[PDB]
Amino acid sequence: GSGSSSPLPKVAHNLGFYFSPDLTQFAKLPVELAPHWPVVTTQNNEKWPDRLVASLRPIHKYSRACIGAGYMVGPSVFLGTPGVVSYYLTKFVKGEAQLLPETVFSTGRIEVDCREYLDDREREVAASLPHAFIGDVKGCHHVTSRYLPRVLPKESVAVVGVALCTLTDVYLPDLEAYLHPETQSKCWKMMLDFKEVRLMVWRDKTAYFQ
Amino acid sequence: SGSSSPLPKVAHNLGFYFSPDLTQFAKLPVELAPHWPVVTTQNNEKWPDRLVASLRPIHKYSRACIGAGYMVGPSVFLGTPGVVSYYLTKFVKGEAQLLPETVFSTGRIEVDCREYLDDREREVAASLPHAFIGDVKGTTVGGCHHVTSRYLPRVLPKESVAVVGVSSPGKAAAALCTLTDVYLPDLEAYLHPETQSKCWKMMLDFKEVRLMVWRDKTAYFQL
Ligand SMILES: [Cl-]
Repeated sequence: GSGSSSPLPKVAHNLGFYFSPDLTQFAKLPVELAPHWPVVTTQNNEKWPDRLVASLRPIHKYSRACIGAGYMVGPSVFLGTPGVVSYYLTKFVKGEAQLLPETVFSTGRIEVDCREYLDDREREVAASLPHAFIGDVKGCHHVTSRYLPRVLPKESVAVVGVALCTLTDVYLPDLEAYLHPETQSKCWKMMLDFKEVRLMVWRDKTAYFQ
Repeated sequence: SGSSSPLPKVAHNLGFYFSPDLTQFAKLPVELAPHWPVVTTQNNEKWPDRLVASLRPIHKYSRACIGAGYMVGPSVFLGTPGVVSYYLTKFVKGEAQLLPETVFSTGRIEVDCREYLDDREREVAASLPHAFIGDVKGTTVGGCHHVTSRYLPRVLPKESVAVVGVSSPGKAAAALCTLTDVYLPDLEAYLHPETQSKCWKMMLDFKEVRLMVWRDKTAYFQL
């Protein structure tokens, strides 16, 4: 085939997949060894009983649509498009597909140094929550933060979903429900790129990942 | 009987507290009504800032308040889904204003009626049991966000969005949780988001609120 969209490495790493016979963003594995080790791949090869398959279309009932996720096609990073499936993930363990958990996704903006809003809806959420992810601590920045300098030394930045700061590019409308407190200050447990993270939201709508 | 009138909170949310005639509001001398915003059932042109409650429309900008709790004299009555409880017409500086769209509280909090208004509401409650019925996980009670929910205390604040502690005696608690008595089918259109969570902006009793929905899990209002 011509190739498929595929996860940013963090997504597969957080699911416990590090090697690939075919995907350049992961550690190379000889294809001869893929039958005997878990691999992330775009080839739904039944000879590889432990595999995380990324595909353009579903391949099984348990295929997970990864919507608005950053992704890669060959060497190139693409930004998530809100409401559009970036890729499907199907996890096989000993030949059997497994139900994957729900999660929100990083958008790929960090990887390509994009500081722009994905759409007007995101812009409006930011405007309504001016103390969410702008380095306020009682720091954590969204890629769209008004206080992020143009030149960030990458070496010293901690990425949320895995320091100088912590950095996130989550589509803000996926977090909006969390960012207005029901009653009190709250520390949410949530899944981002299949990794458990903590989102701290103070009564004054100051918010950051821990 | 006579003219139905809003629950106090509806008028308060529009900036009206004084009334020359309505007992549920702060009494104002009629001679001062030309100088204060007044909620009233009298469409008196001498009171240029006034919120007129009427049984029938009085202007093109009269807003039908459908299914809202209401008062006639000192008695509070439940709203009936799909039936107009009263009309509201807001005048600022003598000119009728367009009122925005809103959902309405049903009067259940004020009379302490904790029953479903009909089978349709019961059914909506059952479609999101965490949100509207409530449940217990360990020492934590989740999702008691309606006047019909479990684990509620005996005194509920008379508010559009009430804040309350909830208890499963000897088992679980939650210190603060928001609660309304809105007719749950009014929210149906907001309860099936494509996304795993969504924040809707809307009005409840003319107060700007947000409805947070988590797909197939929970929903609650926030001020
Ligand atoms: Cl909840």
